[PDB]
Amino acid sequence: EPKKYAVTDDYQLSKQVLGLGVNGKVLECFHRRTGQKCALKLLYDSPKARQEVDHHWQASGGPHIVCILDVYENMHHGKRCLLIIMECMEGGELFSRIQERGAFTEREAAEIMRDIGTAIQFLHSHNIAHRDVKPENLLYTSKEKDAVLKLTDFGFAKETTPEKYDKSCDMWSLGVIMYILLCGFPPFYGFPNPEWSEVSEDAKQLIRLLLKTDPTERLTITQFMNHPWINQSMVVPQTPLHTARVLQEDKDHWDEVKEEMTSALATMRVDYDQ
Ligand SMILES: O=C1NCC2(CCNCC2)c2[nH]c(-c3ccnc(-c4ccc5c(c4)OCO5)n3)cc21
Repeated sequence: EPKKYAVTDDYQLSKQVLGLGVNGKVLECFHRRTGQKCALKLLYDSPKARQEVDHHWQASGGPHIVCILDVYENMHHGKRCLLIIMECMEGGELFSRIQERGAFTEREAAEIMRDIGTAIQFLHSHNIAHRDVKPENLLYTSKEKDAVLKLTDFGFAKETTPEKYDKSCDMWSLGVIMYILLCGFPPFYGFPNPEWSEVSEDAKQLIRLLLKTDPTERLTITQFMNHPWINQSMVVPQTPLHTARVLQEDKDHWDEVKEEMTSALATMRVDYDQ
């Protein structure tokens, strides 16, 4: 079902970029029939590019997953290309929105984790491990208060049809993202004062269960969603965290935390390590 006629018959392309994947640059575009601003990911054809589109297609109705609108197979400067047209996520990255504020609460963190959990729940019950869940891939649909948090970039995704191992990498990501959400800095562990002094014990113990060095002891997604901090997120205490202040104060090496997490996730994807 890829459209084989030229993308620019349906879309007006901008010379204006919204970032790079591992498979593809992301550009802004406008649907020619309607107003709509959308995002275009350019992949050069290849087995991987094909699996990326396949995996993202399957995931694209699910909760808190960036939706694809259309896929094109085109020639571009004489190379085959696949073009994934996605809804525009103009709210930008999760941890940038948290920065732009000056209170961020433990309850709001459990609501965000539950949303990402429901993405991972959808993917794993469909036997898809994402394997690159990290800040840059967690985007909001708009800058408004009712914006929806969604996961994107299925470039490293594997259809677990090892399986169990690949899913456990997503679960580690959830523990890393949660840790950062609760204090403003990553586990590269411990929970130091005063940033972790008021964090509830349920939160700490769920992170502990998620960052187990042994993958087989790590919580499953269904055990994550049934944990009281996630399952009873409405009633998590409304306590002010120091996350947004710390992110503002540490903004000058936010790029290093992202590089580190990218590197840890690449290392989890190797066939033989250590
Ligand atoms: O698969 C993707 N990989 C690359 C990135 C994430 C890592 N950082 C560079 C871009 C990415 N971004 C998107 C994407 C999809 C839809 N919308 C947007 C988007 C659109 C408008 C935006 C925006 C993000 O940030 C604020 O304005 N990005 C997909 C991908």
